[PDB]
Amino acid sequence: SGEYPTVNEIPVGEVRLYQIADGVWSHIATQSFDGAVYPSNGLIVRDGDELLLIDTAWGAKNTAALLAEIEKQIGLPVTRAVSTHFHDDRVGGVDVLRAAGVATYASPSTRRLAEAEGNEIPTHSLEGLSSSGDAVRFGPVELFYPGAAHSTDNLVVYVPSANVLYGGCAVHELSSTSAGNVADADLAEWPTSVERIQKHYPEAEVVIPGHGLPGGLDLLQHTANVVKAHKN
Ligand SMILES: C[C@@H](c1cccc2c(-c3ccc(CS(C)(=O)=O)c(F)c3)c(C(=O)O)[nH]c12)N1C(=O)CN(CCCCN)C1=O
Ligand SMILES: [Zn+2]
Ligand SMILES: [Zn+2]
Repeated sequence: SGEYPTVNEIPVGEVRLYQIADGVWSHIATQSFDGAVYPSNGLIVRDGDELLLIDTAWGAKNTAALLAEIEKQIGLPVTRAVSTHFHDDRVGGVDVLRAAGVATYASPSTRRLAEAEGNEIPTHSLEGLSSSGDAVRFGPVELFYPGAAHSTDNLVVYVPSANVLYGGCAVHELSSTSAGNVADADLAEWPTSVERIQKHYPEAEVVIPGHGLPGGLDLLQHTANVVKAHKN
């Protein structure tokens, strides 16, 4: 009823949307992995009379439900999707998207990692993102490669019309004490990568993590802190 959705308020097998700004929504879904349940976020950005999707809803059925929720709530066609790293919470559902006619994109790094992992593989490669600090435009967003963090391939997404920074899994929510699933992380580089985000997007007004509640710029420093404490 207006609060940011959580696993306790999303019915089984469903997806919820949350309005972030004019023409900007997050999507929230839940999934189980290794016998625990987790929420995860993605982004939807209006692109004229079409939509740009950032990240799947973590699974084929969740991603089908995401498409249905978008049709119900927004009613504009999703024409393109970008996955911000190779893990299943970002690419699981790309096959659903592709069969629905959505053009799916990721960096070449992400596409290689997804293929090697046995995860679903976005169709189109996003060049111009291979060095830390690189940025490219993609419809109504800027894509930015901050360096290795949660994963070596993680991208961040900025919506300049609204000053919305979608950090993806390189950014944690404020209530976190721990640094999430670090299996593929670079804990030593992660703070440097966060510093690059802070320097590039100093006017961000909303910061959205890959999992959990959006907030402000504090999520960036908080993430650096939790990562350093984990490494320690
Ligand atoms: C699919 C993905 C994955 C699964 C389960 C949980 C998470 C989490 C995660 C987020 C927040 C918290 C709460 S908190 C801040 O308080 O800790 C948490 F507890 C875990 C993250 C994330 O941090 O973004 N991602 C996860 N994922 C990986 O990321 C690495 N991996 C292993 C490789 C599998 C290859 N097929 C995996 O399955
Ligand atoms: Zn991940
Ligand atoms: Zn994640």
